[PDB]
Amino acid sequence: AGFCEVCKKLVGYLDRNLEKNSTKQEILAALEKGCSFLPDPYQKQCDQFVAEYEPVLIEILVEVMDPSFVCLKIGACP
Amino acid sequence: AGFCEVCKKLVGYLDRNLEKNSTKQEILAALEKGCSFLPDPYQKQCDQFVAEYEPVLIEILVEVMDPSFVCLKIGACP
Repeated sequence: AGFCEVCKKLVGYLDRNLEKNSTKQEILAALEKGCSFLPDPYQKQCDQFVAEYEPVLIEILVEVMDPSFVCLKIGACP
Repeated sequence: AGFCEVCKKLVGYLDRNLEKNSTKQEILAALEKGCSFLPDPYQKQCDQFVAEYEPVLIEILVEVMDPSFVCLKIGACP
């Protein structure tokens, strides 16, 4: 549950601002900008989470963007 | 280097606001209040760091409070 809430949060914003057919290159850009959009308290945690999981984030978010489920599959929410 | 900067930061504030002879019980209180004193971006990362390392934090900070060194010994700064 360590990175779970920030995961749900970061993937939440992606889902909410990205169309379900984006290319790898648009999910990358979004991910690398996504943390500055979360409330202040989460920023530094988020872009640490992003640095650790963004290969798998990209690999999965081309398929599905449900935040609740994406964080589960990647292991962030146990 | 994942929790390294926030470590140095959290231990930095302890060092700066706590006397070198505090009891376990005063370092606990301080630690469990210490994250809300770091800039906004670090809060959520900090109290995740604190939840993960506070047994060893307490165990060491009764000896030494040099932030640079404390984070090294506990493994946060590799």
